[PDB]
Amino acid sequence: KPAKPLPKEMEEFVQSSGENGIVVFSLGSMISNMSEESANMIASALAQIPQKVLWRFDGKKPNTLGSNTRLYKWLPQNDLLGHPKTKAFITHGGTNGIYEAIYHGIPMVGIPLFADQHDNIAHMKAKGAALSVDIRTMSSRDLLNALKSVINDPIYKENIMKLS
Amino acid sequence: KPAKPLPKEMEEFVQSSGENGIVVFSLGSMISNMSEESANMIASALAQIPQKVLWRFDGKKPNTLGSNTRLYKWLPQNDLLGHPKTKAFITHGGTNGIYEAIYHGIPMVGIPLFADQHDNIAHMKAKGAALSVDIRTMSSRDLLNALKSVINDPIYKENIMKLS
Repeated sequence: KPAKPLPKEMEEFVQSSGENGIVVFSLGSMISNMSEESANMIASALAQIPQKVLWRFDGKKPNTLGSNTRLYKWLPQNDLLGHPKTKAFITHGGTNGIYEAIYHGIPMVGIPLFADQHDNIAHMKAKGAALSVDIRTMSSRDLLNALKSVINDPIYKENIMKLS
Repeated sequence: KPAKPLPKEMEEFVQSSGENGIVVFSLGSMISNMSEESANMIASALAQIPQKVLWRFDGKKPNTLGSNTRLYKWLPQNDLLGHPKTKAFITHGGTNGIYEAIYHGIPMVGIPLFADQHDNIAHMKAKGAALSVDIRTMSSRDLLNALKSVINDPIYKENIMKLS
C-alpha cells in the first residue's frame, strides 16, 4: 504494497504538475559514478518535458537542469510510484524498483550499466512495459523521445498493468 | 519517512526473531555483479548470528545461506528499518539508504564498492554510526565481527539517533 501520503513540501511540488503529472527518476544510484555530461544529457531531456520531475540525486548539480526537475538525496520511491499523477519511472533497472514499477503499473525508461540492469530492462521492453537508452551511445533526444513515448502513448501503461 | 506495516508473510518471519530482532540487507544492488563465493562468504557471516535477516537478493541462492536468512527480489526497506524489531542495516552505502537508517535510528555495516559509497560509509563510521567491510581483502569473520558489534554494542545506535 500500500502507498502512504508524501511529505507535504513534496506533495506540494507533485500537485503543482496539474494535468501533466510527474516523472520519478529513482534510484539513479550509479549516476554519481559517471561523467558530468551524462547527468547533463539526461537533465537536458527531463527539462524539455511538461511533467514535473523528482530525481533521486546526490552529486554535483547538472547545469542543464530544468525548473520542472527537483533533485533529492532521498525519495519515497514507492510512495511516488503510487501517486495518481505519476506517468513514468526512470531507473537503472535493479529488480527492486521494477517490482514497485510493476505493482503500481508505472511504465519505465531504463538506463542500465551492468548486465543485471540490461537484462531486466530488455525483459520489460519485450513485454512493451518500458523503453531503454544508453549502453550504445545515447543522445538527450534518444531519452527525451523514450520519455514522450512511455508518458503519452497509453499502450506502455496497458502492458505494464497486464503484468500486475 | 513514516513506516507503514509489512506484508503478513514478511511480518510472521520478522516476528519469529523474538528478542534477537532482525537485520535488513538492502538493496545489495551490486551483489549480482560480484562472484558466487562473495555471496557465500556474506551468507556465512549472516548465518552465524541469532537475528533473523531479510536480504534483498536476485541471483543464484548462496549454498552457505542460513535458516535465519531469507532472500527477497524486492524489500520494503523503509518499513523494515522503521520496524521496532530492527537492530542493523547492511548497505553498499548509497545516499538514499543512509537517509532512512538515520531517520529510523538503525546502525549499519557498510560494504561499499564506489567512492560516493566509500565516502558516505566513512562519514557514518566517524560519527560512530556504522562499521564497514570488504574493499581490502574480506573474510566472513570480518563481516561477523562487524555485525555483532553494531547489533550488540548500544553505542552505535546511540550515535545514529544523535544524527536524527
